[PDB]
Amino acid sequence: MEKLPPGWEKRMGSGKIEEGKLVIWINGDKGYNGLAEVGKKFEKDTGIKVTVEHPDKLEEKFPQVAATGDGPDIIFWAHDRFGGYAQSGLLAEITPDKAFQDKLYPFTWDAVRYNGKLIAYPIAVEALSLIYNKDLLPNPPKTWEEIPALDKELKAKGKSALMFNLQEPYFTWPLIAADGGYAFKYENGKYDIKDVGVDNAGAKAGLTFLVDLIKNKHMNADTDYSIAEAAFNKGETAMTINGPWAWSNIDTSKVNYGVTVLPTFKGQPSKPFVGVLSAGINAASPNKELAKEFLENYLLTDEGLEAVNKDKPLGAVALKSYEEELAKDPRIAATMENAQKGEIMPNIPQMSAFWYAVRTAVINAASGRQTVDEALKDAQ
Ligand SMILES: OC[C@H]1O[C@H](O[C@H]2[C@H](O)[C@@H](O)[C@@H](O)O[C@@H]2CO)[C@H](O)[C@@H](O)[C@@H]1O
Repeated sequence: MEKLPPGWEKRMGSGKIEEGKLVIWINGDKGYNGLAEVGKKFEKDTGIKVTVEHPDKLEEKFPQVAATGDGPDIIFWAHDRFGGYAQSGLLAEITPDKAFQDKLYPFTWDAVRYNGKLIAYPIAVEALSLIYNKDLLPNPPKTWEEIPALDKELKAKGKSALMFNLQEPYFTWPLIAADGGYAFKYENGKYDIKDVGVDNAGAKAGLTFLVDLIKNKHMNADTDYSIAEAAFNKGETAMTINGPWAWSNIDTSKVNYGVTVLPTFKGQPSKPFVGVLSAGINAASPNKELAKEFLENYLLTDEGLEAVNKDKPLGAVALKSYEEELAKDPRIAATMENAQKGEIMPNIPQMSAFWYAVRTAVINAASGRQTVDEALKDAQ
């Protein structure tokens, strides 16, 4: 027998993030190449190489991988996941000086506050819009209710009315919330985790309309991000539902498209969840100063955001100076019109489970594995 030797816990350990460089995680639907260009700028000014990666399921991996040799110095995701990360102590506190704070809309900072700390930098405000083919559909529908009839008409030309991703609850949430579905009730400065609205009559009606759309063969339960994107970008479906990031690929397809208000349901506006794309610094990073310099002086500038935006559009950006130029874009006006009708996502730790529950519920209802009532009861 011997005592455990020095550094044993490091031999049995998961490693350490490398000092002297920057590793960034951002989702694969975002402008990671443009972000790498920013990285390149940072490198030639500082010598510090910036590596940008878009792993799959990064928002799920981060809490297991954060404090390991594979953890990134900087993580990008919509602000909803960050409260969970903060509670898990995964996030370094963010300390921008006053002059820097003033450069971003104050309400974007609020989106990245958890328990009276700033736990990330806000980048851009995101929301879904109805994206339509102006040649197939010069006047897109104002109501969800008229979509089945519109589909039948388009099927006579070997076309369809609507395809969008049915594997992520994010995309059908605007329908679910329209007549009163909600995640967590907000009452007096606080989210009440005991008051969940995925099971009420608004949610049910919304999800039922989706299920009927599928049953009546206006939509297919198996449609995902890729299938719906190809279909719209090839001119096979008249409308899709997506965010600003999706606009680059449509530009390339030379489909003649518009971005407009989502259709109403039961006379009520569709209420898409609003996400603020945010950048957090890893608590286990030994490069926190570099990360701060990168985010504040390279990314969050007119030149930095543009580089990313040109790769894949960001939405309404948190940086005032550059947003004034993006605000003129009709697609951004539409984006903001849809966001305004919806609601910002909660950032509470319970979001992650909420999302998984709602994801499961939609997939099961659409597949017929469960009725709407059974699925949403399970979720609640
Ligand atoms: O579907 C659940 C999912 O919704 C949101 O994810 C969005 C994200 O906000 C967008 O930036 C874009 O990448 O599409 C995603 C949906 O596929 C939540 O932010 C995410 O936490 C949640 O799991």
